[PDB]
Amino acid sequence: HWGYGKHNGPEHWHKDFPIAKGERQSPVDIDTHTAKYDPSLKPLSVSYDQATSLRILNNGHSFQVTFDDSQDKAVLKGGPLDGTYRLIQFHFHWGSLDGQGSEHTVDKKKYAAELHLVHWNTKYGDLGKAVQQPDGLAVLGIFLKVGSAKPGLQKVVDVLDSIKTEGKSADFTNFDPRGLLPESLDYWTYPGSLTTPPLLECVTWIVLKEPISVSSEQVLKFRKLNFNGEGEPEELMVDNWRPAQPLKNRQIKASFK
Ligand SMILES: NS(=O)(=O)c1nnc(-c2ccccc2Cl)s1
Ligand SMILES: [Zn+2]
Repeated sequence: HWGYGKHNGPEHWHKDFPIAKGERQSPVDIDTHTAKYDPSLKPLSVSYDQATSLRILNNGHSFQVTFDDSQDKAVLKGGPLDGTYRLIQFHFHWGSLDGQGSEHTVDKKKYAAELHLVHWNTKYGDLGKAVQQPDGLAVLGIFLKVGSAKPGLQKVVDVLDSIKTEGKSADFTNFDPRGLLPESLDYWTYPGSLTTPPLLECVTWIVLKEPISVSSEQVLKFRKLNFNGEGEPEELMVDNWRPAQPLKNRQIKASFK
């Protein structure tokens, strides 16, 4: 029932998911001046060399690329994290125009889109168990701005026409997510939540300072996807982002000066 429209969007979510008004909700505005540099923070460790992508899927709210998470093949650790987190999927949030689309904001600035690489803490055995724990997930967030193309994103955008509508999926093997990372792994981090229902407060957010650049043609292909299923009135999948939520009792830490 939930979505991003006037009658079922983010302002409505608390009715089915009361935690929407909780104490550690995401996304948030990252005030860069107030975020404190924490010299105790370690470099992020991103080990994606053995990543195995499986399928790409339009789930009615975004599109996602899903990985084999049955072994430690693609893992996140270090940074603010204790232990090892397995990559299960990545997806995007984007706007109807280039001046909006990201979920997190930086000094109130919105990016055209935001990439989320979702990982779960292996000590909990599976994603379903992990989301019920305050340190169950680590989501790596990467901003997208419009300019030069990102060659590593092209194999993704070229297949989107085959998953136009809700519930469509396709084989998507041998995709290398290293091709979506910016040069620097400098990051902000804070305790937060899933940004879609069920909005569980299970996420250590790690948001990279450096955005990746994608081309207008690449983002344009995102905007041709549909929220609706095949045979329903066509509603473009655009503006599938939750706005910034109250920071409340939280400190955002920076890994860099
Ligand atoms: N946008 S996000 O990465 O915070 C995210 N929000 N919800 C996610 C989710 C929802 C339902 C089941 C499993 C997952 Cl991983 S992932
Ligand atoms: Zn997301």
